[PDB]
Amino acid sequence: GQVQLVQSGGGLVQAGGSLRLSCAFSGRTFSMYTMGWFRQAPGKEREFVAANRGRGLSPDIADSVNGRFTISRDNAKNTLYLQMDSLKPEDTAVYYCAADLQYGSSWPQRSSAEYDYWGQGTTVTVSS
Repeated sequence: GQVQLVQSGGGLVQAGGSLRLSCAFSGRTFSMYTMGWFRQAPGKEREFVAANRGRGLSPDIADSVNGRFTISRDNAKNTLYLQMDSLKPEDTAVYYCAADLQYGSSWPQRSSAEYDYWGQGTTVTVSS
């Protein structure tokens, strides 16, 4: 078995608006993966945003987006979402989803070097 993550969504959006990003999972046993979102703004390093390890467990959300961004997974469609509300220009970045096999890893998991599969990235720009 392989894992493949396919991202959809993204665009140019005005501050205070709202977007939802999608990350489709392809492979076996969605539920054995921690799923996460990372972002990389121009110039800076990859930054942790949010992660989810399964339906009935609390997410791990970065301080910078707590109260604005929410993460959820759809088990029916094997899809990870990132709902971005109250967008700010500082949210401008390329957004990546990633998967971490839970066996042999740990929770919470904010280190990008510990994730094992990555989506292709989604560009989100927030204008004033």
